[PDB]
Amino acid sequence: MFTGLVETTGKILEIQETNEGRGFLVETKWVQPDLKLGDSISVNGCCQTVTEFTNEGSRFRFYASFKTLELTNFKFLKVGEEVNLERSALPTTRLGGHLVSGHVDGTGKILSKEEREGGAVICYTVQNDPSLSRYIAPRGSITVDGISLTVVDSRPKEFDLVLIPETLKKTNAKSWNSDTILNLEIDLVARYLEQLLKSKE
Amino acid sequence: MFTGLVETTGKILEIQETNEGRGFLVETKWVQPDLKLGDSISVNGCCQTVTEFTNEGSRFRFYASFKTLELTNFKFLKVGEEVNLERSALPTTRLGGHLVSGHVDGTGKILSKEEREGGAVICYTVQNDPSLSRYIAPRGSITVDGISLTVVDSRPKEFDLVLIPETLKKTNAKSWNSDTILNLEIDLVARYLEQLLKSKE
Amino acid sequence: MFTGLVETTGKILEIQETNEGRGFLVETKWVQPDLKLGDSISVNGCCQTVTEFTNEGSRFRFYASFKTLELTNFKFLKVGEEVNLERSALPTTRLGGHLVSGHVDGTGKILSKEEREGGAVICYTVQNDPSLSRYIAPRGSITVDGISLTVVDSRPKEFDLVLIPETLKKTNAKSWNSDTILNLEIDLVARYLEQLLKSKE
Repeated sequence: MFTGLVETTGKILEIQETNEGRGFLVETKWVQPDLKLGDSISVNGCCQTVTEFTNEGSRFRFYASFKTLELTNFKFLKVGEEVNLERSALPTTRLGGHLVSGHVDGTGKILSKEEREGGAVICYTVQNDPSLSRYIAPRGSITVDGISLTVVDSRPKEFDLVLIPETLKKTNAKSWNSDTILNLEIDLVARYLEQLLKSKE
Repeated sequence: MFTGLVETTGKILEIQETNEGRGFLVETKWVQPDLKLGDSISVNGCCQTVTEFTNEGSRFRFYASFKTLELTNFKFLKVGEEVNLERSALPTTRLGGHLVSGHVDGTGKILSKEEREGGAVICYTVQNDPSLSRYIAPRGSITVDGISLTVVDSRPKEFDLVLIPETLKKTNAKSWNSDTILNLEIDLVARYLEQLLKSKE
Repeated sequence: MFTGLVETTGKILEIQETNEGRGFLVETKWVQPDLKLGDSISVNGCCQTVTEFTNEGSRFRFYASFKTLELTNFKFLKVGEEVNLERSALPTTRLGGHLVSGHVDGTGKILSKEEREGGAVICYTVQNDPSLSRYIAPRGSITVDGISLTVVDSRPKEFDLVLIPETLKKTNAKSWNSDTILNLEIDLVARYLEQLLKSKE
């Protein structure tokens, strides 16, 4: 369970191919580093489980199945690459952010960029499998490389985003260009709503 | 209040039957054992209250009402069963599962088992009361014997699961077979959403 | 925060009218008092701050605004009334109820009591402003006079509760009858979910 509000980023240091997937070592500076062997982390919007930590979390390793490699943008991660981090949410009477599973529903490539109001707002357009189009509502939410964002408009086969760079500098969004590929988690809320309707007949 | 993230398991040592229902003695190794008389614990997804503890919880007793016997799989617990444990969350508890009440909604029988990728994923199908079908969204969450899980697909009156072996070995799931009954808690989120719609129309 | 798990109760000893509201003196013996000038406390589900303490904690005073008098059942408190107490959580407090702000949303009148299965379950029905109906989901949570409880069934007018006598003896619920006024804190979760929905409209 996550809010899709990225705490910080980390640098991929190391990658071991193995007979059942890829083995990532990552470095970062957490606020109040609490990492425990086992606890969950949304790496670019993708929940991964901690198999080791090397400095009460300052470094930590996780392991991605061949499947998580085909499901997500993880296939393309290179040593050194900056990555979005969010630990599972804590109990708090102040609930903020969105409802984020950290379960990638497929991927999307950047089609267009634009800088309206002279670099106050960045206008991305992103390709989506049309099976997802149903879950992607204008003025609705979505979680892109683990960054919770509001869809501005959606078409079949694409949708539009706008960002304040008060997100772009504090995340991996800095290095979004060309088509450089994004993990998409559609709004769970939508999935649940849809299910309540189906079950009425 | 729980996150459906199993801390450890414990061995049922002993079973009484009394004016306060059948009486379970359990042994386990907690990290930082904090057990107080009256604290809550989700025993295979079922909140139970501590009536006694030794060595601050290394062993502890609780009592299940004849009602919680009718509500849950507790009738089928045998001495020496390993069972799934989770203490109520702390303010410093990563909510690595989702929102879990520890209030069993219903039970479910395993219909099918299957070992894809040579036994690297176990593929369960599980029967549910159709009252619940509407709360069980594909790619949505659910709490099975207190284990927070993502539903893979759902039908009216059944749903599909897949387990990474790390989950199977770390929980009671290893011993899930045809004759197993499972405690089912549907996502609170769904129940709340449903209520906002009923009253918003 | 709080978890809507009542530690103990106290007896109102004294009530001073003041230029600001009513001034309550309360007594109790609770385990390991670290009660400090300033700490927060949910008095029948209502966060109040301690302005004084006597005899190493045994007694403590707090002050309720005319607003908290109109908002809550505090208007009805008489000298010698038993009151539900819960200290704000520490990092080592187990959250045995749910997520509780201690910020009263409304009050509710008891309509019906009933003692089914020979007095082993008490069946309360409670009137709520229909403003709240949408937050009150069957099999959902709620905080009634600071007691965390699961709603059994809910209508737009009313909702149903069921209680163990163990709860009634250990809280102020003993003194719930037809026409008792109760402090209602609806589940935050619902309020937050409602916000995710409204943003998609």
